[PDB]
Amino acid sequence: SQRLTWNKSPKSVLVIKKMRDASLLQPFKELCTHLMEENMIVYVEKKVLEDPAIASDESFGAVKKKFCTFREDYDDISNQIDFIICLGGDGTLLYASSLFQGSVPPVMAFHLGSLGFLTPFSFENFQSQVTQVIEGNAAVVLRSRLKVRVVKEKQAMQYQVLNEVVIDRGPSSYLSNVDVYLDGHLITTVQGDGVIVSTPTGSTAYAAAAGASMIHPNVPAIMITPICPHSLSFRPIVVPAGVELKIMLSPEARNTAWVSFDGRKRQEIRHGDSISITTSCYPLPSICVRDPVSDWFESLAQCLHWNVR
Amino acid sequence: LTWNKSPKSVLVIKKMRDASLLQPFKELCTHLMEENMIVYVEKKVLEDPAIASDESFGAVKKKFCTFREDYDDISNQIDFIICLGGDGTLLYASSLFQGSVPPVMAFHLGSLGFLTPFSFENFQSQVTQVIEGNAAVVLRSRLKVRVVKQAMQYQVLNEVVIDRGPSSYLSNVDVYLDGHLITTVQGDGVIVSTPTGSTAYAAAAGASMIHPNVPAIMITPICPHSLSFRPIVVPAGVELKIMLSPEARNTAWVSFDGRKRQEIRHGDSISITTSCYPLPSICVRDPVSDWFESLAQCLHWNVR
Amino acid sequence: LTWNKSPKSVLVIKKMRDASLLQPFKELCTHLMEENMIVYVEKKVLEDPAIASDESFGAVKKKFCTFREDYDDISNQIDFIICLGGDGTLLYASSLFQGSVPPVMAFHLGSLGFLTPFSFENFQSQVTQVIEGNAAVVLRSRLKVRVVKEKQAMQYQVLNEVVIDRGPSSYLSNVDVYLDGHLITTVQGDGVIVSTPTGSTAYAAAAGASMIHPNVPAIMITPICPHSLSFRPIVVPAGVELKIMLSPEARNTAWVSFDGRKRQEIRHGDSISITTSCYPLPSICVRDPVSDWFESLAQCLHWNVR
Amino acid sequence: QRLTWNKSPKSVLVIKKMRDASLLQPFKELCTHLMEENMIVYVEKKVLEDPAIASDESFGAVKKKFCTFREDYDDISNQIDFIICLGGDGTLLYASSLFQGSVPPVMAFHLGSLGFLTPFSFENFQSQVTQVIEGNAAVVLRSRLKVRVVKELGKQAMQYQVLNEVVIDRGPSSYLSNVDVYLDGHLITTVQGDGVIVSTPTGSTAYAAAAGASMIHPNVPAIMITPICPHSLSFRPIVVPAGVELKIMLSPEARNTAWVSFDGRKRQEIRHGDSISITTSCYPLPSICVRDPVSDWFESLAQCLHWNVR
Repeated sequence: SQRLTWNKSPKSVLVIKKMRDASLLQPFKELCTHLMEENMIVYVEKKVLEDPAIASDESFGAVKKKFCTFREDYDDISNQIDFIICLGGDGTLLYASSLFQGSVPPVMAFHLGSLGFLTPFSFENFQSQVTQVIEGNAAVVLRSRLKVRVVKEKQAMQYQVLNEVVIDRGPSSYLSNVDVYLDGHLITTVQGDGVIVSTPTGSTAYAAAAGASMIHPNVPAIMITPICPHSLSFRPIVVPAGVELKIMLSPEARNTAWVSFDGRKRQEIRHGDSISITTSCYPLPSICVRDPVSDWFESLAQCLHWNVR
Repeated sequence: LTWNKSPKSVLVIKKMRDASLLQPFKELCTHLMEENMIVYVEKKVLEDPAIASDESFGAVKKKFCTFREDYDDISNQIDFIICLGGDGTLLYASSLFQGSVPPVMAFHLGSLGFLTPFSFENFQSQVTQVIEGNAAVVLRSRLKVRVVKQAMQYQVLNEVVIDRGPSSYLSNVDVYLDGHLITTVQGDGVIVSTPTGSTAYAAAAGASMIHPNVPAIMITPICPHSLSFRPIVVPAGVELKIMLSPEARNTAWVSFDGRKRQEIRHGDSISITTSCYPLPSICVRDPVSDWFESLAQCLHWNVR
Repeated sequence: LTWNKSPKSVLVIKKMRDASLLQPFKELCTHLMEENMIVYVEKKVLEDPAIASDESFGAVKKKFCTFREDYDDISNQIDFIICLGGDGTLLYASSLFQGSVPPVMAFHLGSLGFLTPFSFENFQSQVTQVIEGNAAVVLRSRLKVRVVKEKQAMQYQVLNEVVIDRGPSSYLSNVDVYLDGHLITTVQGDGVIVSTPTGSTAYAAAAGASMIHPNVPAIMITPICPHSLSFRPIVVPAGVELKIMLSPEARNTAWVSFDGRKRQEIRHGDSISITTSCYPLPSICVRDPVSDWFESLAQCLHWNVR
Repeated sequence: QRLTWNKSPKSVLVIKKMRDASLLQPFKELCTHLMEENMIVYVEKKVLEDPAIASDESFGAVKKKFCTFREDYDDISNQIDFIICLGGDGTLLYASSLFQGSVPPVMAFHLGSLGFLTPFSFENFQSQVTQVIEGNAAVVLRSRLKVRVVKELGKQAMQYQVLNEVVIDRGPSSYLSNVDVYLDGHLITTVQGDGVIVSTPTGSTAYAAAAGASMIHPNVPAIMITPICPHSLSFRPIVVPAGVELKIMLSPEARNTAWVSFDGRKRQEIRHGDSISITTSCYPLPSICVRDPVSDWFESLAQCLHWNVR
């Protein structure tokens, strides 16, 4: 229930859209046509700036020539972007979260096909909504993110995920057998298809398919959900956000495991490797249409079919 | 997290009408009155035909300042509470204190339970350690429930359950969250629980185990008519309002912690929030380890 | 499977309470009379003031043969049952016939329902087809339940399920379940449900049971809010004989309901013996058992709908 | 159902996993007892080829008195009359895979965990074997699934008979799977998610149990369909009559292939145009039980699976 307050009037907006999608080509230009008409800097990923349809078109004008390239080189500074506009499904928002590994500017996501969960706004009558979110204030949800450190026995890698982290099997057929520690204490041993460590944002994601309870994104917590546990008594856990999970292979594990962050960058976990999961200090602010509760329940009713008569 | 020092004031709560608790209680009192403590007991406790008739314990029973639930002076005059028995005793102790709750140190004599982490064996050392003020504390949040039909206010530790009660023919109940109709429950009923109640009755309805340090409120349907009514978790700061559906024919029944079951008819509403007076429960070693040990031993969670 | 030889007499059942069923009932009775059929009705609907107080019916109302519940053994008296209303009407019809049940065709006026496949629109063609023996039937198995007190016995027959719970009392139930004299388990919690595959989509579904096609010979045991996390609904062969009784350590009674009608108390020494009845209900399907069952799953309880 | 021998059994087959070492002594003791009981003992060629079984001076006589079990010609000539399995349920699955036709009665022994398909305990095995030789021992006719894969490249068709289940999943790739599931030519649904499991009642306590299915007694004639992590909250496991003919095939709008596994082996890819036909095999596996089908099933359910323990 936090209103979007600007210390200074926003002037630079980063626009992110799913590539290799013709249906998104026409709206995107229009959005930029409005943003240039509003006298604002527009940042576009150079990957799609070179697309033949985007470049070789009559829509060049003063928009394409003024498409400032996004600072994809290293990280530059996140203060160069005031807020982010996403076109497409929740995958676009996940990609935007992956792009910004530090402080994330407020994100205003638009949906063109299904409503989804991370895309509350609708592209119809987008001019009024954009003007309201720029001049006036809008409700935002500070969706927490998971900070993950993978240690190979010692190479270290760091990621930040928004939906979940899935530790499962890969090409192997034997059910995975891993050990989960919480604050240095061996909380449990997961035997079966795998385990999911998710944020409340990811509660309605793939974690929901495994039987986890739907959690409002304003609840500070971390969900542990087993994918097809071997035991009947394994019930999903909800633990405080301040804890530090550590997932390892059991000392008697015959084979390896595979870890995926938001469905991408799937990498193998062997003996001596560890996955440390905490709550990140850089949550993603997602701009809501009316209010967090109403938007969340509307998405539950539409994206899922939660409690339909 | 950690607890401060301990002055000389102890309230002892035990399950009434249970012979097996007679021997430990007095023994505990024998240790409490031994060094510096003042033992408070209920009026009914002194009315037991066996506690008072004990000639050996009669000398100790003289210094048995009776606990009267009169006003806030009782709360200010008690430093911490010792409970003997199952989780029902701790629920009773929570019901006694509708305001600020002194820290609760619960012992178990039979099953381990979730709210009774301590074991009565070698209790002297544990009590002395608690007196020294070196014990972990879990601030279990409680629900403030207002029933409007005349208004009544209740403090709930485990959960509130709305169901058919003595009647039958399951009805329709509308759930309002911050004034917005979010859903309509159809089935055996609904459970609005706190994280401490996650392992309670709410667990039997398919809810998820939630650590008591998570600020949240759980809504869990008891046998919902639809197949997609998955239990939900909402922020602690919200204000639930529960009313009978305007098209409902028969009434419903609401129970707080399994006691004081009362009927809800048309025009009656139930307002549920997060109480600002949480119950502090003393931990054996630490919140996480104690919670997982209780989860493994009581519910046999992930035993295989 | 299919069947033939269903001419002549037909029984009609509808919701006893007055509702919008009056006009469809009158139209159906008129059409059946026009087809030289014999229409049986229960004495309750004849005494209804709305049905009797109209000049439109006249001879049709005068030709309504009354249906004796148990005075006459209705073996060849009824060769066809037509139900109007929801699944409750079909449950009532099952309750009426404690022995062999004639084939039953059910029409729905509100929700589709699992037990009401036919639609009242264009009912003349459907009734003509079912008269000519050109429809497929599903033999829904039923439970034979005997309640033994402490000497008297009862002989209930159930189509959906039998539910054992805490009833009007508030204390949670602690009961014991035996199969063929061997103690299966102890149910602690809100209660237990013993259901037929027909009742799988009923109240048993709300307790987490699996949807079972009514052509599977089986008996489902499903716990209502079990105290243990590992209690999972089970399916046992139809030939077994369940026996449910209060545990000797129980401090309070339980309550048993048969399709939510006879909420009667079960005390110490009372037993409930459940078997698979040898008198199944021959429901009539529109197209075929599989397609009708999956259509009902899609419509009634929105299932795998995306 | 109880064992009824037209003639007194004389030839038995012993099956054990060729990777463990703790089974050598029980295998030797069982073979010596069977030879002493005037019985013919069959083993697979891999058992004879084992460097440890053959290199035993004490066991040399019975090793030379063995009789190798040819994989072929066993269906035409019903030489095997009684099967004994040593090890976990995987040994019984392997024994089922060996016999693609009529299966002789199977008496499974467990050496570690109790399991589900291994009813007997090796302690006092001599008395149990003597009782099962001629005495009326109750058996359970566990139904099996006949699964044929039609692969369009004039299309090669394979055929398998599974005991536990058949699992269609995303395989060693992809993120989600969309597979259309039919029944008697009528499209049931479109499984969209991690995958689907088509299982027998015997497999109800297998992998299918981990996916949320319901425990089914192996005497119930049925086929279970259980979704592995369905994308919809409303997908609930189905139980369909054993006489149906399931047809699973990739959706015409699918982009990536799927993978099918039969009892965790022979994991093969399913592409566009390929179909999987699943029916009841009509060649059930008779598993010999210790006391009684219901009692043994509930004992295994309580011990191995910790079902409703308080």
